[PDB]
Amino acid sequence: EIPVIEPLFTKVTEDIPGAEGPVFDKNGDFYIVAPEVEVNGKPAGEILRIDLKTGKKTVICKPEVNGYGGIPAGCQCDRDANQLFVADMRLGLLVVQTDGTFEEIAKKDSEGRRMQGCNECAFDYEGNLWITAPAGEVAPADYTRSMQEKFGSIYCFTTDGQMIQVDTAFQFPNGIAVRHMNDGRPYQLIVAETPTKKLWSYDIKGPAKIENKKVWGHIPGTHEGGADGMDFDEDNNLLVANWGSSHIEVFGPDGGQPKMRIRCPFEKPSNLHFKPQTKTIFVTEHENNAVWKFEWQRNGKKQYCETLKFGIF
Ligand SMILES: [Ca+2]
Ligand SMILES: [Ca+2]
Repeated sequence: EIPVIEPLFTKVTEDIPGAEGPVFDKNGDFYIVAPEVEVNGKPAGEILRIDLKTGKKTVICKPEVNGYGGIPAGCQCDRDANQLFVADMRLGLLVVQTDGTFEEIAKKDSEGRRMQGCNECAFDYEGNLWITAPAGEVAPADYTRSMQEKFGSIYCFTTDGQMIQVDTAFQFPNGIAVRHMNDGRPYQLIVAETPTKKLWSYDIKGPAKIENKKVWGHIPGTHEGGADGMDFDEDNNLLVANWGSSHIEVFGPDGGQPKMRIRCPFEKPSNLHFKPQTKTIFVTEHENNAVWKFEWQRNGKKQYCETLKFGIF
């Protein structure tokens, strides 16, 4: 039987519709996105900064392009500039400044196709951004999602600014993570396909170059939902939020079946993020639409924004 641990969870903040994309910037500030905020039945998603002391929220950005509101769902902090890359289910990929100003990255990919709505993104150490796109075409196109049909795609936004679709035909690709070698070279891309209860992997051969698609891991449960967000700890164990299972699964470097499970005091864990240089993990969940934190067994794997461009070692 898979061992299960029940760490102490401390509530940080609440009342954040669809609480997602937890992220820390280069200054140590904490942000979260609220993709499910609606005004008059239309999308009006928000990007928020949270004060870790009081738990008070501040809306820094409410993305909108030509009257079309966004559904921000995933975040990554850049390294060479303190700015956030945000995956939006309606607007695609956005780059957001801490002052609240934002820019739409692309309306079409490298092959001239309309961009699809995105949900999550992950930087590899070379600066390439891997993105999951479970939604259909971005606004003004009618909103649709690949929960039932297989039209979700995977993109790679390269360092030289190219938006390349690297694969498609996924039934709601969601969480994504990059496994790196000890020397820092990116070598494995892990992608969650939510409803199918599978984690897929690819070997990374270079920027926007992936091959050897394989079923990497299996998510437990027959409940509606599945793997949502994920991140690696310093030993390369992959922690995966299993939405609807009340647990966060822990996979070893080689995948397969979970080697441990973390029971949460809520049914819908969605995403998570480690606070830099600590064992503290912040988790967002959709039962109470809140953010919690708990202590893991070790520090998290450094995010791209924590690495040095001009380092020696
Ligand atoms: Ca997600
Ligand atoms: Ca994360």
